[PDB]
Amino acid sequence: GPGMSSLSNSLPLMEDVQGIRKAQKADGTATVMAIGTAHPPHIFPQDTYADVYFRATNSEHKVELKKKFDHICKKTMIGKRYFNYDEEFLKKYPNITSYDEPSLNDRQDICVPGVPALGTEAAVKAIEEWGRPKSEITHLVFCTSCGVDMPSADFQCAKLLGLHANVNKYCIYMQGCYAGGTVMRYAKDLAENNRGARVLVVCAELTIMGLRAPNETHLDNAIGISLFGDGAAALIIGSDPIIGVEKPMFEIVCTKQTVIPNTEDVIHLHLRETGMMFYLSKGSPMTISNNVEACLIDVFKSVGITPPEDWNSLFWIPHPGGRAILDQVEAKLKLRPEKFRAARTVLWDYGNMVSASVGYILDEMRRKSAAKGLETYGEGLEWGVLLGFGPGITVETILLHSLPL
Amino acid sequence: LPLMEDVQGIRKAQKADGTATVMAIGTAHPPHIFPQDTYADVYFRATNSEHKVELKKKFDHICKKTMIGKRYFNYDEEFLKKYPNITSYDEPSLNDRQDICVPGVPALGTEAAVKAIEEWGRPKSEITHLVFCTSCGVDMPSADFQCAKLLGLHANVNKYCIYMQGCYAGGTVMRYAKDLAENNRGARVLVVCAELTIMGLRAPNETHLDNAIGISLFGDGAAALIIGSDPIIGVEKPMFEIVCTKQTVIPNTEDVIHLHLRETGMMFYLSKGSPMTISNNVEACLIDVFKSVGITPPEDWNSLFWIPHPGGRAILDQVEAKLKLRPEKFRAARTVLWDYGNMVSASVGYILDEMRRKSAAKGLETYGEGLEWGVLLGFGPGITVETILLHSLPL
Ligand SMILES: CC(C)(COP(=O)(O)OP(=O)(O)OC[C@H]1O[C@@H](n2cnc3c(N)ncnc32)[C@H](O)[C@@H]1OP(=O)(O)O)[C@@H](O)C(=O)NCCC(=O)NCCS
Ligand SMILES: CC(C)(COP(=O)(O)OP(=O)(O)OC[C@H]1O[C@@H](n2cnc3c(N)ncnc32)[C@H](O)[C@@H]1OP(=O)(O)O)[C@@H](O)C(=O)NCCC(=O)NCCS
Repeated sequence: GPGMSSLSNSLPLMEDVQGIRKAQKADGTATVMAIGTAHPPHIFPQDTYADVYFRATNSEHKVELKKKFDHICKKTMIGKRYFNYDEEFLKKYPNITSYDEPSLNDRQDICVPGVPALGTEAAVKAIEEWGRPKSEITHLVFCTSCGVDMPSADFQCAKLLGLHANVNKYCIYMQGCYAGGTVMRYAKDLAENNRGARVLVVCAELTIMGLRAPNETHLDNAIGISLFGDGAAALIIGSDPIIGVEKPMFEIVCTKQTVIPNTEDVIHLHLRETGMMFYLSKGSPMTISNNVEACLIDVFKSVGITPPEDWNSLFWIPHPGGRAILDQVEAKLKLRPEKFRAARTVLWDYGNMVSASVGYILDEMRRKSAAKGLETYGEGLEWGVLLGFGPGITVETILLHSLPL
Repeated sequence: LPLMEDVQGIRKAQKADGTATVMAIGTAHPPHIFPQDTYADVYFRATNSEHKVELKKKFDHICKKTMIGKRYFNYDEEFLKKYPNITSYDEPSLNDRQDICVPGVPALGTEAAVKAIEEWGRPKSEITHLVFCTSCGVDMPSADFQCAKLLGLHANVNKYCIYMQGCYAGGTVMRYAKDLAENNRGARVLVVCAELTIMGLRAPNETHLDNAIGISLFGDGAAALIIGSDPIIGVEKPMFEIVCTKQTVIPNTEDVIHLHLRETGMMFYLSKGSPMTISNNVEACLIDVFKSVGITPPEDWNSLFWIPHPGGRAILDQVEAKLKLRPEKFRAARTVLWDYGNMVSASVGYILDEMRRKSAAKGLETYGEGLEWGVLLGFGPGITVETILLHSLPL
């Protein structure tokens, strides 16, 4: 345990700066001890998505574009997605279902209170699994690329959960698809540098912020709409787990963010009067794959560990940005076909939930490992990596150590 | 691959020993000077609201009460003529504001960063973390990415983008920097706070008088700091140790200060009771930050040095009165409010810079006005208070 009340960890009686620092910092590695997930109620099957999307956006007359989009939908390897809207809800907003009519205000009115609400649902489940009082949460890391406001989404989530007035909040806005890795990076330093600290990480996304009508000259926008789904993932992270009360699963050993040079125009999103405008180059799977190995070598060398000769020796939580990203990263690292199974299962059942996807995969991995009676939460293996990929191109590389079952 | 018993050894080697310390401060502002005495004339002319005589009389009075002498902006009257939508009240303007703020904020921030890194004296290759802060403009990839790119930092610098945290954000960056520097051996954190207020500029309205109050206060500016634990003797210049950092939300006060990003840009809302909410709850935040580190709060608040966010003259007046402080205690804050206005997240950095510069010039015992302990305070939307406990070092 943290030993907050122990003599060895007590604060100095005199105003000793270094003595305060020694008492204030935690001892061990930041550890994931609970994972909760949530999604909105409306089920959108991928086999009928081309029909639903083209009908809802008054685009069924674009016959050749529909056939092209139906092909893309089959190639996504997504079976279903969840949204906070149905066809009836979209009829109230003809501006959102158009291509470029003014729509930010309406999207903000939905996303500003909606994202913290969805995130709170995942947080309640994470707090329940953890089992300790919500008043003992000292840090809140909220993450979303859907909606911005002052006071921010972290404030709203804290209010809905009824967290202490003195909770240290962090609002990670618009960090896209790498954000699920960014939250682990934040949580690591926050938990490790503060004795007794328990960090609640919340990643929540409502993709209606980027929904619009398909366009022939902006084909990449429709491709993004075939991938993005709504969802929320929440995690409780803390150093020095209390034996018999908390359940330590994954230790966050090293966390580094890397930018791939000369690739700013590969994945970029802009918040305009028409909402979030998405742009994607055909070169994203190959750009990520050609640079992922260098990111892994960096994360291992930064902690003095010799990079494994075989990448199959590790467990993996890669962000399912697209099926081709998963396929090409797998091929470059010479990984066996089942190494990314947890990621492919989540992509199938939930789609690309932006920052929430990796939390869902980490949940799937630990649940399947326990269900099969494996040795550790990380597929029976000791070391692994969580990867976030997004705008920049930016790669978040999170080195994890799994504890035994 | 190492064993289960080796994970703690990795953690021991990875963490820093001492307290996060401010070792360099750099500041920057755009070139266009707008004196406060003539602001009523300039603002009402640029927004074509010269027919609203009764509202101009009220605005001129507010400008005289602000205790701001001048402000700096990235625009002049000629620049504003190219954007009639920004100078109106509710015409669509977000796209144009984003086109200015998205590349402009990291550009201004980089200018301040260059000055901070130059003072620090070590190679830019030694910067391991970047904390960028702004309430003006949002984009993917974010302002942190753009700043790192402009400075030409390493590809693997850990970046933190603090978007839309308002006037308390200058305190938030110190809170972030503390944990980043202290939990990582050899880590050097570059903190950058930059704001371009054109994101909230609009025409005055009688039904929205609180927006006019905001336009009389906000000015453009940037502040940058280098923060790190375990200062290198003879190379680095350690100034302020970040001992304790706490964020507090004052309950039932969400409607006091709130801003919304709409199709018309940033819409500002302010209740007339903001100085009261801040002043009546500030002492409790101070007792809390001292108790958190086991230090008995001083019986006299004049025993500490102060870096309060100059949200407005009345906020400074009421906090001064509640803490029973002598007029010279907020000297650094009042000089910055006068010379630069309210630069949002950048203001506290400017005050900390002014404090250490004047302390060095007067030959005082420490960088914190010759005193040992002090507090940096951020106040903003929520109402949220960022309380940063600092221990200053000798010259
Ligand atoms: C979208 C995806 C699932 C389609 O699978 P696929 O195996 O590449 O399918 P196909 O090769 O049959 O191609 C489908 C059509 O889309 C095109 N396409 C794919 N990505 C495209 C993009 N970003 N922009 C424009 N066209 C694109 C191909 O050019 C092709 O059509 P064409 O023959 O008319 O030239 C796959 O490309 C992918 O996973 N991309 C990564 C997506 C991503 O980047 N996600 C993260 C961004 S936040
Ligand atoms: C704006 C300020 C400098 C004016 O100084 P002041 O000493 O209070 O001036 P006065 O009392 O003479 O008042 C000026 C007029 O503005 C009014 N006023 C002040 N703040 C107001 C607000 N937020 N909304 C509407 N009216 C406001 C008074 O009601 C008064 O007019 P009245 O006679 O019609 O009733 C001062 O109120 C202040 O510093 N407020 C805090 C500013 C702030 O909130 N900053 C944070 C922005 S996030």
